[PDB]
Amino acid sequence: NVIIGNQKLTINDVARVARNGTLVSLTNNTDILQGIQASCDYINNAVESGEPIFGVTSGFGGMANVAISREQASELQTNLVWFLKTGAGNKLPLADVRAAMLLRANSHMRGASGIRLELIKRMEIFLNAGVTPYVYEFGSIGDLVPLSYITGSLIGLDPSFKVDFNGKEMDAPTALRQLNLSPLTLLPKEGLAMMNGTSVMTGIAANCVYDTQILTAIAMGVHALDIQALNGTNQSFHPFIHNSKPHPGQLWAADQMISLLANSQLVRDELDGKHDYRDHELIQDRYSLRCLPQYLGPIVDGISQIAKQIEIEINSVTDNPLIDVDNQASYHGGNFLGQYVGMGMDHLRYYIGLLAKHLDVQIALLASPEFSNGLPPSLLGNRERKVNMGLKGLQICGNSIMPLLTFYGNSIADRFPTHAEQFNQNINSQGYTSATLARRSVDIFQNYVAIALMFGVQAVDLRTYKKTGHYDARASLSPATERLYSAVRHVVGQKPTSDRPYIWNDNEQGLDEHIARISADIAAGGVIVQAVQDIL
Amino acid sequence: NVIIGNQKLTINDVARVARNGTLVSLTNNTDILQGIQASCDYINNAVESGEPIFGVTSGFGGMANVAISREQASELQTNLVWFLKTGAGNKLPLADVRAAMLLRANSHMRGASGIRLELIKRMEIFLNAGVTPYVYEFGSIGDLVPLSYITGSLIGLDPSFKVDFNGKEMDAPTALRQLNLSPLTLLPKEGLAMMNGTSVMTGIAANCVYDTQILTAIAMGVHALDIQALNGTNQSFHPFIHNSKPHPGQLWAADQMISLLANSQLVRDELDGKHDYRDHELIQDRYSLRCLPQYLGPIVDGISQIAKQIEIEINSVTDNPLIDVDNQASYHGGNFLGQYVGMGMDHLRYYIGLLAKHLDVQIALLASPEFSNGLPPSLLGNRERKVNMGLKGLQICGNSIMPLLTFYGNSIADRFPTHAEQFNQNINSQGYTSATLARRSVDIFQNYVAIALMFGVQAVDLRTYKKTGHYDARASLSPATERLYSAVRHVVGQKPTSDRPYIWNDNEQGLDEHIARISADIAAGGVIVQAVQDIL
Amino acid sequence: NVIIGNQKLTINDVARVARNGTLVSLTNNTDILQGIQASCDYINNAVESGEPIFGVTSGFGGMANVAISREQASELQTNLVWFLKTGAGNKLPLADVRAAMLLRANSHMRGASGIRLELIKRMEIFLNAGVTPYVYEFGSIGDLVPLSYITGSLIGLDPSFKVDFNGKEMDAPTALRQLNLSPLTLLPKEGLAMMNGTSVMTGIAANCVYDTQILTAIAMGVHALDIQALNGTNQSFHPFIHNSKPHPGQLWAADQMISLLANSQLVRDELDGKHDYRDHELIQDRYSLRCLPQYLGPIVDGISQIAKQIEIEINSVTDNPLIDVDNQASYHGGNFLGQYVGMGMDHLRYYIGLLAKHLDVQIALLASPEFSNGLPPSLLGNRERKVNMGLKGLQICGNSIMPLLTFYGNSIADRFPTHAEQFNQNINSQGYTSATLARRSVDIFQNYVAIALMFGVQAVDLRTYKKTGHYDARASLSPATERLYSAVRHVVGQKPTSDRPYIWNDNEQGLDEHIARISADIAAGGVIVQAVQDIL
Ligand SMILES: O=C(O)CCc1ccccc1
Ligand SMILES: O=C(O)CCc1ccccc1
Ligand SMILES: O=C(O)CCc1ccccc1
Repeated sequence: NVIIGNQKLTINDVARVARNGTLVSLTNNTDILQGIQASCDYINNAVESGEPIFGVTSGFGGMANVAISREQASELQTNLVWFLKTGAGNKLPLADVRAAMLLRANSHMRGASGIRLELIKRMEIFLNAGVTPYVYEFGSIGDLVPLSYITGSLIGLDPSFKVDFNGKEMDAPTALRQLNLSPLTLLPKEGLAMMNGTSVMTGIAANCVYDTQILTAIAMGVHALDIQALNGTNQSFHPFIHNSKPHPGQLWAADQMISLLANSQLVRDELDGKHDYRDHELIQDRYSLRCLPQYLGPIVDGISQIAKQIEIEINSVTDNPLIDVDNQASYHGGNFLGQYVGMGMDHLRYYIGLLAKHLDVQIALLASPEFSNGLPPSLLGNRERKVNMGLKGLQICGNSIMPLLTFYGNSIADRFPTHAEQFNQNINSQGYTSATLARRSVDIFQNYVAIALMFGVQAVDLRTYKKTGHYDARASLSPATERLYSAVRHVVGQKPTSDRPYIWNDNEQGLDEHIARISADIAAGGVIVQAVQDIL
Repeated sequence: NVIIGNQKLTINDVARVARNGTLVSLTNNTDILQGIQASCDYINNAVESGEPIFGVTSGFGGMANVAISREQASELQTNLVWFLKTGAGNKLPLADVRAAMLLRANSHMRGASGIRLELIKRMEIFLNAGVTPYVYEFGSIGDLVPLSYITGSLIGLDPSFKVDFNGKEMDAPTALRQLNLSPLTLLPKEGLAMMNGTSVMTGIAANCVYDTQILTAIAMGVHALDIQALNGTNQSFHPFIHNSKPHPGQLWAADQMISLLANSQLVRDELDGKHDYRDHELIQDRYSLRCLPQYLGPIVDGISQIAKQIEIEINSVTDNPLIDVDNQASYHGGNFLGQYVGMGMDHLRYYIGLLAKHLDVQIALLASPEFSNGLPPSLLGNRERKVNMGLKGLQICGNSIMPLLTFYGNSIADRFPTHAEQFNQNINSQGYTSATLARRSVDIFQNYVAIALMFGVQAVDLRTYKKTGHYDARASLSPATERLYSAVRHVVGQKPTSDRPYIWNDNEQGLDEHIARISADIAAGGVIVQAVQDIL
Repeated sequence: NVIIGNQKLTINDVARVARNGTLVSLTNNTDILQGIQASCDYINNAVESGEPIFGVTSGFGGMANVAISREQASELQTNLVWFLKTGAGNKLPLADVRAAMLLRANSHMRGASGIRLELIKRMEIFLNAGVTPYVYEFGSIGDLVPLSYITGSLIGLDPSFKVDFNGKEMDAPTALRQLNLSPLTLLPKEGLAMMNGTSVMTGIAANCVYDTQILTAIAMGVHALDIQALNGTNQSFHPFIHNSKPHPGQLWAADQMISLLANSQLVRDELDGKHDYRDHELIQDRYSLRCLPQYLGPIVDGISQIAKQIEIEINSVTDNPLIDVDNQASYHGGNFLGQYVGMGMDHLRYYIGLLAKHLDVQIALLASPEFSNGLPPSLLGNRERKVNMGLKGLQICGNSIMPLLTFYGNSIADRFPTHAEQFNQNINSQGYTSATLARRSVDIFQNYVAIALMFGVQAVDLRTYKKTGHYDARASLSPATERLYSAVRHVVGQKPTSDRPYIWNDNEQGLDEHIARISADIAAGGVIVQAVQDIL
C-alpha cells in the first residue's frame, strides 16, 4: 500500500498504483492534515475580505481583469469545469488517468493549494474503487482540459462526464451513487487546485519512463543474444576499454554486457586480449557490436536523467496561486508549466528511435549471409523445403517500424504556439501531446522489441546447431540470456528441443501472433520482463 | 599555464588554450612518461613477433582481412595519412583545431596508445608556437579525416598540408623548418594513435558548450532587462513557489533572477505577497515572465548535463586498439565512437532554439503597445518625428533569426548511414557534423542575443522615462543589470544621457553596426561577457 | 542580351545575368514606359490630395495608424531605408544579389508600382557596370531589410553602404561618383516600391533551381557510371515497365537512363527480355538500380514543379500597394508574401537529400566486394601495394556529407513566428532563410556529387579491367557516359591510360584536391556540366 502524504513518490510507486491496482491511502499525519485545512481557511478569509486574487476573486488568464463577487466566487470554480469541457480525440489509457489522480492527490498534501481534504480523499476512493474518469487526448498545451474531466467526474457535476467503473462504462453521478458519495460543490480556488497543473502529462510520462527502462533492459538482452548468434567476441566489453572513457552509461552498459555474456559457449572468449583461433580466419566485429557500450551510454544516461526529472515533477506542487500559511500570503506563479515533461519526452522519443535503429542493424547482420558469420539466409530453418524463406517477412516488418520510431523522435516542445489563450500563454511546454506521443513511441517500441527478440531466439538456435549437433540453445547460452530465451519460448508456446529450432517451416506459425504475444507479455510485466529483472 | 596529463582538463581549460593562447606543457611525472614509453615497447615488440593486431598488422575497417607484414607495418600507418585525409571538404576555425590538438595530446598521456612522446610533444610545440593545421568541415562520421590533416601537418608529410603559422599560411614542411624540427615517419600503431578518436568533434563541442554557457548568462540578463522594461513583478521568482517544484535548474533560474532584479526601481516589488497599483489596478504577467524559471530550468540543467558529459569525453582515451601494459595485451574496442558528442550537440542546438524563441516573445511584448504596459510602439524614441518607426526593423531581423535556430535544433545523430565504410561502421554518431552545426547555431545565437540586448537596453530607457524625468536608466536599474546595460552601450559607443534614449531617430545609426559590435564583443569575451560573470 | 519588361524572364535568363554577366536593358516599348509614368502620376497626385494610403501617407505595418502628411511623405520613404536596412546580419553571394536587382527591376516594368523610371534604370546601370550592393543573410521573414541595402546603395544614401564594384569594395556614394550619377531621394511610395517584395529570396531560389537541375543531370550520369561499373542490366529501364506506371518523371528517368547506357560494353544488355550468364548464373539487381526511375520520378517532377512556380514568382509584381491606373485606384494587398519560395525551397532541400542518399547507397555497393560483383574492395587500384586502402577515405567523407543533406531537408516554412512585427505579420513565409538554406544545400550537394563522380570514374576503370586487358574505360563506356568520364578526368588532370586506373596508389594524389576541382568546375558551368547538357 502506497501512502500518499508522508514520503516522496517514485516512478515505480506510480506504476504499481497505475497498472497493478496497488491500494492507496492518504497519510493521517496531523500536521499535514492541518496544513491542508489552514490553506482552505486562508482562502476563505481572503474571499470574504475582498482581497484580490487572480482566478479566485477574478477571471482566468487573459480575462483575469474580470471582477468576480463573493457570491459568485464558488460558481466561478464550478464554471471552470464547464468551459474546459472541450477535449477531443481518443481516450487516454486508464492507467494514465489513475497515475494522474495519484499525482494530483500527492500534490495537494503539501497544503499550499487550498483544497478540501474531502476532495483529495475522493481521488483516493476512485483509485481504490477502480473508478477511472475518461480523459481525451487533445486539449492541453502543457493540463486544464484533461483535469476538468477528472474533476467533473469526481464531483459528479453532470451526467455527460463518463467513467470506467471496473470495466463498466457509466456516467459519473451514477458512479457517486454506487460509491454512496454525494456530489461536491467547488469552493473558491478549488477549481484551480484541481485543474491548474501538470498531473496528467506527468502521469503519462511516468508510465512511459517505466516502460522504457524495461524495454532498454530487454534490448540489452537482445543484443547479448545477437552477439552470441553472430559468434562475436566479448573483448569489446572489457573494463580496461571503458574505464579509460568512463561515461557512467558506457561503463554500465559494458559491465552489463559482461554479465549477460558470462559463461556463454557461443561467444569468442577473448578477455585476455588474445585471439581464440577456433574458426577458419580472424574476424573483427562490426561497430554495432564493438561500439555497443559507447552507443548506448548516452541513451542509458538520458533515460536515467529523464527519470530523475520526472520524479521531481511527480512530487511537485503544480497548481496556482500557491498559499503560504506561515506568512499568510499567496503567490501568483507558474508551476503549471510542464517544461521538464515536454522536453523530457522529446528526448525519450529520440532515444527510443536510437535504440531501435541500432537493433535493426543487428537484425540486418543476422539475416544476411555476407555478414552473419555462417548463419543461414534470413535465418531459414528447414533446408530441404526449398520454398522456405525464413524470417524475411519478419525483417521487412522490422524495417517498417524502426523508421517510424525515428520519425517520432522529432521534437514538439519547440513548436509551441506563442499566440495561445488570448496571448496570455505566450510560452507553453506542449508537454501533454509530447507525453501522448511518447506513449505512442513506447507502444510501437514494444512491438519492435518483440520482433528483435524473435530474431535473436532463432539465431542462437541456428548458431547452436552450427556448434553442436542440435538446436537446443539452453545449454550453450550464457545463463543470463538463457532466462530470456526460455521466457520468450514459453510466452510464444514453442518449446526448445534438440531436433528443431524455434522456426522450421514458414507453414507452421503465424509470426504475427508471436509478435502480439510477446508484446502483450512485455506490457503486462510477464516472464520476459522478469527474465531481465536483474538489469535494475 | 596548463599542464596536460596529471590532471583532468575542464572546458574552461580548453577554451583558454584554444581562444586565449594560454601556454601548454606536458607533465614531467616520471610514472606517466614511463607508461607512454611502455606502450610503444609493447607494440613494437608485438609487431616484430608477428602478432595479429587489427589496424597494426592488418588493413583497416572493412579491409582488416588484409594481412600486413612486419616490414610494411610502418608504411601502413604512413599511408593511412594519405588515403584518409585528403578526403576533405570546407574549413574550420583555428580555435577548434587548437582544442583538438590539446585533446589529442591529452588522451595520449594515459599511456595506452603506443605513440612516441616526441609525437605528443609536437602538439605541444604547435600549440605554443601558434602553428594551427588547416582542417576541413566535411569528412568525419564521428575523426579519421580531420585528424589526419593534423597528423600530416605535425610530421611534415607533404607540401599539400597547409598550416596557419600565427596568421601566416604555410605548407607544413616549411613550418617544421622554421620551428627547427625534423619530419617524422610514423611507427606501427602511431597512425591510429593520431587519427582514431573523437578529439576534433569534442574540441568543437567544448568551445560550443563554453560559448552557450556564456550566452545563457547573457540571456538571463536580457530577460531581467525585459522584465524591468515591462514593469513586471518579481513575485514570480519567490522561493516559496520554486521550492515546491524543486528542479535544480528552475531553482537556480528563479534565484538568479531575484539577484538580477534586486534593488530595481522598475519592477513591481511584490515579494511581500500582496498587491497594488503603481499602474492600472492589479496586473497579471504573461507566461513568458511568470513561467520563466519553469521554462529555463530544463535548458539550464540540460546544458549542465552536456557540460559534464563533454568533460569526460575531453579526458577520455579514444583511439584503438588500447594497450594494457600491466597485462601485456591489446584490446580491440570502440572508444572512437563519439555518441555523447553527436547526441549532446543535438540537445545543445535544440536548447538554443528554445532560448531564442523565448527571448523573441519577450521582444514581441516590448514592441507592441497592447502588451508593453505603456511603452511606445516599436520602442520608438523621438515621437515628434512621425516618420520614425523605431526598432521595427530590428524586430523583423530578430523574427528571421529565431526560427532558423529552432530549425538547427533538429537532430542529426538519428540520421546515421548504416552502410558506412564497407558496412563496417554500421552504426556511427554523426558527432562531427553535429558539432559543426552546433557551432553554426552558437554563432547565430550570438547575433540573436545582440539584438535582444539592443531591445532590452532601449526599452529600459523608455520605461525610465515613463517613470522619471529622464532617459538614463542607470539609476533606476538593479545594480546587476546596470553592469550589462553600461557594457552594451560602451560597446556600441552611445553613452547614457538623461536627455536621449539609446535610439532617438532612425536617422542616426546603422543598427546593423550595433549588432555586429555587440556580437564581436560577446565572441571575444569582452565587457558584456564580464558583466554577467557573476552568473556562474 | 536580355530585355527586361516586354517578355517573361526564365530561370536560364536569371542565371545568365547573375553568373555570366550578360548585359541587360530596359524595354523601350512606348506603352510600357507610359504605364510606369502613369503610376507615379497617380501616386503623387493622391498624396498631394491627402488620400489615406497605408505606407504612403501613413506609418508601416503595426504603425499604419500613424498619419503622415503631404510634407513628410517623401521623408517617410527615405527613412524606411534607415530603420529597415541596417538591421542586418552576415553576407550573401554577389550572383544572388545581381539576380535580385534583375527581378526587382523586372517587376516595376508592369507599371503598377509608382516608381520613377530613372530609379529602375539605376538597377540596369548597376547590373551592366558590375556594381553589386552588399546584402546580409539575416533580416527577412519573407525582403524589406535585404532590399533596403540595395536601395540605399542605388540612391547613394550614405557612406555606410558598401558595394562591390567589379571586385573593388566601395561605399555607394563613391560608386555613384565613378558612374557619374547623382544621389537620388525617394518620392512617396518609392521606398515601398523598392523594399516591399520577394525579389531577393526569389533571386536566390532561382539560382538554386538552376544549379539543382544541373546536379540532377550529373547525378543521372553518375548512376549510369555506377550501373556500368556494377555490371548492371538495362532491363529495368525497358519502356514496357514504365509505360504501365506512367508518371512523367519516372518515364523521363527511365528513357534518359536508356540513352545514357546505349552501346555500353559494360552493362548486361537484356532489353530482349531473356537472360543469361556473362557472369554467375542469373543476376538480380538491387533496388537502387532496379527501382531507380521509380525513385527519381517524384524528385524530377518535383524540381520541375518548383521551377515552374519560381518562374511565375520571378515575373510577378510583388510590392504594395498596387496602382491600377485604368481605374485610378490603389489596392492594399499582399503580394510580398513569398510562400511559393519558402515552401518550394523546403521541397528542394528535401529532394536534394533524397538524391544524395540514393547516390550514397550506390557508393556502398561499389565499395563492398559482397555487393560489387567482382570489383576490388574500396575500389583499390594497385593490389600489390598491400597498405593501399583505395577510396575508403573518400567513402567516409561521402558518408559524412549525405546525412547533413537530409538534415537540411527539414522544413522551415512551418516554423514561422506568429508574433512577428507587432503581430501585424502574423503569418509569414520564412522564404528568405529557406532560400539561403537551399543555397547551403546546393553548395554541399556540389561537393557530394564530386565524390560520387570520383567513385563512378574509378569503378568503371576497374570494371573495364576485369573485362578487358586495360584500365581505359573510354572504349567500353556508352558514348554518353564517356563524355562525362573524360570531362571529370580532364578536370582533375589524370589522363585515362590503358595501364593505370584513375587512382592507383594512395600515395599519389590528394583526393581532397580532386573533389575541390570537380566542385569548382560544376559551379563554374565547366566541361562536366557541358557533358550532361543533353539531359534537358
Ligand atoms: O494563471 C493563469 O495565468 C491562467 C489560469 C487559467 C485558468 C483557466 C483557464 C485559463 C487560464
Ligand atoms: O574498424 C576499425 O576499428 C578501424 C576503421 C578504420 C577505417 C579506416 C581507417 C582507419 C580505421
Ligand atoms: O503591412 C504592410 O503592408 C507593411 C509592413 C511593413 C513593415 C515595415 C516596413 C515596411 C512595411
